[PDB]
Amino acid sequence: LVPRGSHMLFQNVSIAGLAHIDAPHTLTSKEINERLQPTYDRLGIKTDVLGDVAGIHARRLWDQDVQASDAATQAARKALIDANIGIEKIGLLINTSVSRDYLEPSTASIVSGNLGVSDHCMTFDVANACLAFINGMDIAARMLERGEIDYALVVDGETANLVYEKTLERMTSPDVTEEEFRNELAALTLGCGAAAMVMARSELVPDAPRYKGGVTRSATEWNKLTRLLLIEGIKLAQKTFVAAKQVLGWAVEELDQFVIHQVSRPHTAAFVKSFGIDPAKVMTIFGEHGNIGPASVPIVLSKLKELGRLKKGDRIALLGIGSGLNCSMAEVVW
Amino acid sequence: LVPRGSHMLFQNVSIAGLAHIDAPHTLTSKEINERLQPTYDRLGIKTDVLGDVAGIHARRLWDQDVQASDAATQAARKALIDANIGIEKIGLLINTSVSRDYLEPSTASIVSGNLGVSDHCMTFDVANACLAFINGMDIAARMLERGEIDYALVVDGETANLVYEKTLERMTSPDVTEEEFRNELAALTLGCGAAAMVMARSELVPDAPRYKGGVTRSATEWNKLTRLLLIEGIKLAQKTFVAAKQVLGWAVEELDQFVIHQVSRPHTAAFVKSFGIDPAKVMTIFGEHGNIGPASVPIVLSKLKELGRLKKGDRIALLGIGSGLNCSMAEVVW
Ligand SMILES: C/C=C/C/C=C/CCC(=O)[C@@H](O)CC(N)=O
Ligand SMILES: C/C=C/C/C=C/CCC(=O)[C@@H](O)CC(N)=O
Ligand SMILES: [Mn+2]
Ligand SMILES: [Mn+2]
Ligand SMILES: [Mn+2]
Ligand SMILES: [Mn+2]
Ligand SMILES: [Xe]
Ligand SMILES: [Xe]
Ligand SMILES: [Xe]
Ligand SMILES: [Xe]
Repeated sequence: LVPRGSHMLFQNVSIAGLAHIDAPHTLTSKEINERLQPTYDRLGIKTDVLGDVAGIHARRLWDQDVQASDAATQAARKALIDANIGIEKIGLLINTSVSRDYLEPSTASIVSGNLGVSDHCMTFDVANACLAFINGMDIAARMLERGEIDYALVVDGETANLVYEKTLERMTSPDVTEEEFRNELAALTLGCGAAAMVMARSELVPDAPRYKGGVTRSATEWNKLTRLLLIEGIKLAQKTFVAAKQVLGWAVEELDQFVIHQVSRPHTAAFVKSFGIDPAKVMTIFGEHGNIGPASVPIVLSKLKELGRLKKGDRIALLGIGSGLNCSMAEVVW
Repeated sequence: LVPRGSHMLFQNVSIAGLAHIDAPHTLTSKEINERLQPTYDRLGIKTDVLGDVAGIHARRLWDQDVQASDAATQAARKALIDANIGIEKIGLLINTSVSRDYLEPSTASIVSGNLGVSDHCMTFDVANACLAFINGMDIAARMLERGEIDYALVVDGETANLVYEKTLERMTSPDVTEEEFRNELAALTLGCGAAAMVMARSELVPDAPRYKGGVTRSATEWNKLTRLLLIEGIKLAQKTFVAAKQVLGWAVEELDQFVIHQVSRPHTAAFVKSFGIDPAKVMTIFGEHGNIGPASVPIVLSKLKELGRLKKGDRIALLGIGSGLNCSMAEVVW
């Protein structure tokens, strides 16, 4: 009768498989600047905003015209192998990427068709900026927990190639301001990549990592969004951390890893300081891969696994602040 | 221990409120043709494809530059009034429209900000072509059923104005084929409008309509998709109807209303004939409103309510065939 935080946690949802794809083509910030230099000089800016402001030394791009669905498909094939199961076991496939093939059909239906899902497989896309992979995990988790399905795929492929092309062109244009130039530099922190996760009812995969679920808080009053964005973002994260304490029983020091979506080096710096987090428990790929949007979290989790910096029983925080503003925080126990 | 179809149905999820918005501006197919006539003649086509092929006499457009989020917001305000509850009760807001304000943030976060949702309110978009409102209902239903929330908004605003403008321009172009002209005529069956639904835990709204849930089947092998589309669509719907029999206990004759997404008059005709459905139990707005995409189903349900052609105990089938291909069928008991 009496509600407790732990009541809303999932008891029988696990991570059966997990994979990521690193996009092959390394584009250094060194090169981008060589191309921007006549516009840096021309604008009188001695600031390497990319290398030691945003703190990005390189990002990965695709080598060819890879569609979001292609990248998600490749990651999904890898995750199925990791889980050691055939596509026929999948009852749900959710796509969570920002990158999108078409207006319709859903990117999820395209990935599903590529993989050869059965006619029982439910598919749809979830869109929520940088937090959507966590949303997709949670949505799949509720179907698993309820027993509507036994296995689910959550996939996310991101391509920034066209953005980089369109963006590099507008910033080397003659009639471009220092405002625009700055307003567009942000696109140049984005990276390509993909990730997929197979989730399953725990009894089908004894001893697999457990997904407990998590909490979300929002500040949609700020959906219009600068230092203001960092300040409101941190304030939202503070209140989300209170919710996490109330549901997950989180204390910053009892967590073993923080898998955090990253916007820039100084953003992550401000967050880590605000919460008193030990920076050693925060793996970062932003410096060499840039911001891979909603794929960032599972890619980092996947890299931790393969490295392999994870041990059974480890408490792993998954979190991010997304446009909205929204903030989500969820726990995996390895 | 032993699974039964009825087990996966929701027992404590109801529809607390429901509203629709009719877009104000009537554009008759008469007018569109007056503008297309020099291209009909020029192409030697005596075929009024719109009026007595697709069977659309008129569709509604917006009078001004209405964004999806604006239309969804207006419908949501109306649904809250219908449910007699303040926005502060809402723990989840899902947007399901095809029309989309920006790449980010989600359209849902924009609507939420407009309405003034509390910081506890979770938001995200679901994208799945014409079936997404049903997906959003189901996603909200699982959170309600589980007790994670007490009230949810599912909203959907559609705007076709720009499509109609871009489309009318390409079909009155000199160098346009009869193929292209036909390949684009389809955009001219789309209409504008909006709908929103407040869902709630049944005990909070005794005697409100009950949402039971439903089933989905897919044929993602056909995600590339003509008479072929109709044939595969009907075949998919046949198998989805078997699933509905197995879960919902559906027999065509025991249903009181069929709320069906509509692509065109001959499409709906073929469907109704294939299933032996009494056409009198199928309200249609396509002739005067066109195809409002994923908003079509809740708009028709909302019009049935206000008319009011619904009585307590009525078994109401919600269904559609969407790009993917996917097909979903769910039941509401009024
Ligand atoms: C630590 C403070 C964070 C400020 C918030 C920035 C928004 C981040 C982005 O714009 C993208 O990286 C992802 C997103 N918005 O969902
Ligand atoms: C009855 C047979 C239906 C054929 C399927 C057509 C696809 C319909 C559409 O293209 C849109 O109206 C909605 C959608 N695809 O989700
Ligand atoms: Mn290369
Ligand atoms: Mn373990
Ligand atoms: Mn008008
Ligand atoms: Mn009743
Ligand atoms: Xe895993
Ligand atoms: Xe945290
Ligand atoms: Xe209702
Ligand atoms: Xe049906």
